[PDB]
Amino acid sequence: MEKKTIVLGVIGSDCHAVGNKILDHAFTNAGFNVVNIGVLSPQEVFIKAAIETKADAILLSSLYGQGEIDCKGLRQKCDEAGLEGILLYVGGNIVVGKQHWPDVEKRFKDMGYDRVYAPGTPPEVGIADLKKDLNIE
Repeated sequence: MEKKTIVLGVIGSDCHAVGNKILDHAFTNAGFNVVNIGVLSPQEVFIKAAIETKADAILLSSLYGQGEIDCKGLRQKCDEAGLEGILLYVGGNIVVGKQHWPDVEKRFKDMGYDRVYAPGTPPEVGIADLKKDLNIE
């Protein structure tokens, strides 16, 4: 028996000396096995980093980086991995707006798992959401 094993790649948030809505009730205020792995690097190196980050959740809170984010980048890895419990989520970003229309990301959303949560999403963004796609893994 164990808790979940979620991660968020690239750069998410850490309300320590930032102050956000991430540790509201859950994310890590729950007690999950959360890792916050750094920026985008080689997907073959993120594959090795997936051995460790064999996290059923990997919300790559990407601020525009890697092959169409870690969508074409790491989800292609996820595909040629096994896409077992590994749900690929996205987030972060800056100037969005066109993140509630793109039938392309939303293509890979219903086509995989690649959902996205950027500032505008609930106070427990891709948290209760990575849990959605974990409950729809």
